[PDB]
Amino acid sequence: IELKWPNVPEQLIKGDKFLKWEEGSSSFTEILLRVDPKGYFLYWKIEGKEDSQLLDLAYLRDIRCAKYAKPPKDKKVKDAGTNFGSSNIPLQDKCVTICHGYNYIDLDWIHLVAENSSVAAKWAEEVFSYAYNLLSLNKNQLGEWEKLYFRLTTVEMEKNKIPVKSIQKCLSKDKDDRTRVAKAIEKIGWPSGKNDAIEIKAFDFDTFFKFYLSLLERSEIEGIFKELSQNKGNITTVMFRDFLNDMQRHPSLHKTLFPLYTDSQCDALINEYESAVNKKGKKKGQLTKEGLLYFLMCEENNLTPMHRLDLGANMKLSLAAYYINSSHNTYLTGHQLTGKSSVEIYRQVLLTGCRCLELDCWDGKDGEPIITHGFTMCTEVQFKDVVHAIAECAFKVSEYPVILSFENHCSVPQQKLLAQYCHEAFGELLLDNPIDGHPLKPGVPLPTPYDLRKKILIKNKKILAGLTDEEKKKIEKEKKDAGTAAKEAEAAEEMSALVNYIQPVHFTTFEQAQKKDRHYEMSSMVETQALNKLKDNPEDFVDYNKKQLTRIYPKGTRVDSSNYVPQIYWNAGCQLVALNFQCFDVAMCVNLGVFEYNGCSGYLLKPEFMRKLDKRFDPFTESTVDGVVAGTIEIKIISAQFLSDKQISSYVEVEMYGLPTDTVRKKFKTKTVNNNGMDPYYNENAFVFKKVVLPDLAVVRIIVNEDGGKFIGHRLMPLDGIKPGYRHIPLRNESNRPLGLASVFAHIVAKDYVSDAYQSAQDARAAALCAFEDDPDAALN
Ligand SMILES: [Ca+2]
Repeated sequence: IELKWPNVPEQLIKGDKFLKWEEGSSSFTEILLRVDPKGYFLYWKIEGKEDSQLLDLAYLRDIRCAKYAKPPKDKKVKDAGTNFGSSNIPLQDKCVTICHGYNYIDLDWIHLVAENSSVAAKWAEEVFSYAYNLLSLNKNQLGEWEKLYFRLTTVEMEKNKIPVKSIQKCLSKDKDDRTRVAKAIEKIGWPSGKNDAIEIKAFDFDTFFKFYLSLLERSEIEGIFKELSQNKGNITTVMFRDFLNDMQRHPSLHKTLFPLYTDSQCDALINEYESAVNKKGKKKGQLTKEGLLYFLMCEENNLTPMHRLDLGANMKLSLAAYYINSSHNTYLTGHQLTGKSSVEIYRQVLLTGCRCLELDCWDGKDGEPIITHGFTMCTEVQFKDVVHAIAECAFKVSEYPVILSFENHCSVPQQKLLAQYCHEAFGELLLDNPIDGHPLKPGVPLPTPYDLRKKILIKNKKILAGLTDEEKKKIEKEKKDAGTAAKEAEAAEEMSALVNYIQPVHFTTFEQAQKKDRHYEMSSMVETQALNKLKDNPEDFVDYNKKQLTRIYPKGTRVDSSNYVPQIYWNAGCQLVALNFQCFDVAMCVNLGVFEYNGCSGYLLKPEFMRKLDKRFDPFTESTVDGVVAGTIEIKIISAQFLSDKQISSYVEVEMYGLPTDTVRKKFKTKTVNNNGMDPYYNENAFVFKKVVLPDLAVVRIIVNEDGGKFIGHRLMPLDGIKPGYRHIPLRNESNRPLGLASVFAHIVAKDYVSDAYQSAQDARAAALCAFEDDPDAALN
């Protein structure tokens, strides 16, 4: 597993000097910029003053330097920066721009100037790597608690002392919950007062964990401990092995690829855990209550299967074998018709890992091409600027190929500039000719993502009478739902010559595509088109997608930039299922959580039975698929930790997305706990997903909400490689960045299913598609 934890060099911990300025301002400030040893926060002291400002790197979006940073325009700021550090180097080259945001749409900015270009570059490289470090982004609750510990030990610390009010501000805003913190501190034996500070020397992380035990009443652990220990007192080495090997492990998981824990191994771990927790009383091969609870919070119990999280999938199959992360009308930050168009958005969407972007290209009124949603009140941006942005961020987070979907409406003259600008901005990254071994001829499979790393492919145009009347009308409806994409400019040679493996063609019939046998010909279908084909011949659609690429996009009537649940189209094997990244609904939340895995590359390999040429498959099946083994899943939502700093009322919800017959929404919801943002104890009877026809396509999602139905957090767990047992589940926001301490504690059952044992073809299928709606019972009408 090639993933590593952050490694912050002494230079950054000790810190470097910068000047900080703000846009639309005459003045500035010199600061000492710093990172904590674990690499979780940027922090600096605003001079001769109280405290330290902080940026939580979990929400850092990008840090940039040199040519990609924003230099100051105000005269007297410019002056400062030139004479700051070394006067040799041009100001541009000392500049560092940081953008952050709890979500990637509403951003905040930080502008800085360093002493030379190396410092700039170093912070730029280092900080980024910390923010996008996957292990840090998937750390278990003990990790987040440590994160808090490091905040208090570096940022909040004043003269080697940790103020109590800082410990309070971090954990609560409510008065009673703050007094809970007070009393908890007192139990430990620390100073308890509003105005006290704890000496650093007394403030070790192990006692800071006893603080956790004192603060929260994790009553769950009593019964868990009694289950495993029974009347035998403490959990022996042998008991704990069986616990790890039976309950905490999937019965299907391959014994030799994933070897069982051993007596000797468990001994080592019990020792680690009892050292953190017991010290004075630790015994060789004996695990106490607090030892066990520690484990359940520690990295070894992390729900994330590192093997699936790492970039470990086979990258060496045809492109058509992959689910590819896709964006629709990338340029829009908001509403479809009144919304703003952005250059920045292209950066952000790429930085999430997204691989397929869209560029609606329109003729600009001064000779220079623009991007916008044509004939609407949306704003316009410059095409030249957009492609330079694309090139900048195309391969920061993923080495694997980007596909640019072009809606071309330009004049022949302006199209020559599109082409030229692509060459200018992309230089060597632009794939303007096929590669060896994959000529554009019939029978030849597409290249592999591995073959096409650090390349950018262009999807532009290159240079059915006889129907029934209801078909004609169904087609007219498709065409208008296509919006502006329905009619495009004809291709100019200078543009057509850049297209190769991704040639969009006007899809006709399925039999047509396999007779032509042209793996490089693809089809971009508006959702209305897709649903038609999907309902008519679903199996044929699955087979089509084994060799060729299907892109799917939102119908025009979704003016709010609403999204469909992508599992509808992934079920058919559609690779480029494009979404509106500016809208954080269920669909988008699901998308971002799914594409985290596989080193967050934007690529996920389809399940095997979907790539096998000879095998027929019906995504609308309700009985089991031959070869593929069905499963049962049981989720028992027990409690939550640190949902909020205020005393909220919350409930938890659990949904599943995948095949129609496996998709469940608005069915499972816990009792509501009132007035407790800290340790609400739901204790809900398990939620059973009895028959999961096809787990490899299925994901499960835990959602936590405030009483009024306001979003608090969520977590996504694909069934392919899910870990059962008691697990801590740290919640994430909608952009799939962590909330931090906010977590859920659940018991998971994952195993193989074992049993005891009209309507029109497409009416039945259309009915199945309601499972995906936000209101499955009512939408079924
Ligand atoms: Ca469009």
